[PDB]
Amino acid sequence: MSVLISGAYGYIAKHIVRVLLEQNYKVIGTVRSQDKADKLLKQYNNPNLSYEIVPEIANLDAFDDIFKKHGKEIKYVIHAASPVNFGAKDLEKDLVIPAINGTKNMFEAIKKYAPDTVERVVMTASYASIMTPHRQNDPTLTLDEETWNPVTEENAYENVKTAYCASKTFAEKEAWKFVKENSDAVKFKLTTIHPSFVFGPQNFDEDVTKKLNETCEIINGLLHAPFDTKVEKTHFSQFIDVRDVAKTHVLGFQKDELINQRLLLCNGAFSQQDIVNVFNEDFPELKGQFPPEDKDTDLNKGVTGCKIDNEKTKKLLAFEFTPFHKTIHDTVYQILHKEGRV
Ligand SMILES: NC(=O)c1ccc[n+]([C@@H]2O[C@H](COP(=O)([O-])OP(=O)(O)OC[C@H]3O[C@@H](n4cnc5c(N)ncnc54)[C@H](OP(=O)(O)O)[C@@H]3O)[C@@H](O)[C@H]2O)c1
Repeated sequence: MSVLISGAYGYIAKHIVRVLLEQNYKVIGTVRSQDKADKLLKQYNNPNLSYEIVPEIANLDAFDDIFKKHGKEIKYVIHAASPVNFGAKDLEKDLVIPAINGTKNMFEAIKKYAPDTVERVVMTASYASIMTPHRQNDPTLTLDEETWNPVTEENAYENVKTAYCASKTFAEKEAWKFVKENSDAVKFKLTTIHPSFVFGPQNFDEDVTKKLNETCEIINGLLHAPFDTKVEKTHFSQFIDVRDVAKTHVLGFQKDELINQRLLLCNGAFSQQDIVNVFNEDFPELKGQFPPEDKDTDLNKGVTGCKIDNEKTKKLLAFEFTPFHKTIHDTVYQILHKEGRV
């Protein structure tokens, strides 16, 4: 009854671990270095948490050692290890190759040393593998759990955005491809999770550094921005609270009803200005120390870009997602409070 979570130092994966432990599960995280396999254990301070070193997921057979060792004992797997880099220079090396090869390694590992044992896999695909990047501002497009990013190998490296989305997309295709080809040879049942822009507070207060993980850095940067910086008030994308994501991943391997599902996690359209208004609304005493409040935003006009039909998702999961106002507030409070401003 053990749970392997890959990429366990991750913003999201650290909430997943929190939840796994809350429910008294034996967790095996994977991390890049020993440096980090130490930092985490001290934070969690839990006898059920163990770690295995996987420095590079793209490398040959990257997960085979974990399954020689802990082979008999891993029943559920949460593959959450994929690169997230918005400034990546080597697009194939930095994004696509690890996304794909990391996933083939994880899966081919489960084929080789634990075909019969591993009951469930929960993969962290993305809103990126469902949306059409360049058509986010097109309200005639509706996205649901059967929608795919039509990006092809040939036009995927247009820029860094189209690259990291393609990476999530192609990795996913490989997963499903795998499942269909080997459904007779391996027992596990795949479930993929598709979060949009994940915001929310860092699982540990100490992890509030000068520069956060990629998506929360959006908020962090804005909060420390000089007063008269230009803030984009046009619609940007969808969000979903990290806490909602965590819960969802664990449910992923628990509930029978979530087998073979693509779970689409959005809960609100937002702009940069819409985030900045939460600064000014919830912490009025700090007016002047970040950009100002402006209501005329695409959100308040009623402009939300493309439509999200995630009703099947919401029904299946059962729980209510966290409102934007809460998610931004909690993210912000944690930082300002760590800094001693409130
Ligand atoms: N952030 C979001 O809003 C968002 C939205 C949709 C989906 N996701 C997905 O959620 C998962 C976690 O993302 P995150 O937002 O938590 O970012 P994150 O903090 O970078 O989490 C990713 C973790 O995986 C590790 N990692 C990356 N590449 C690796 C490699 N080649 N080998 C071994 N470990 C590697 C990272 O370690 P290093 O930092 O040491 O590289 C990090 O600890 C990813 O699968 C991502 O695609 C995230």
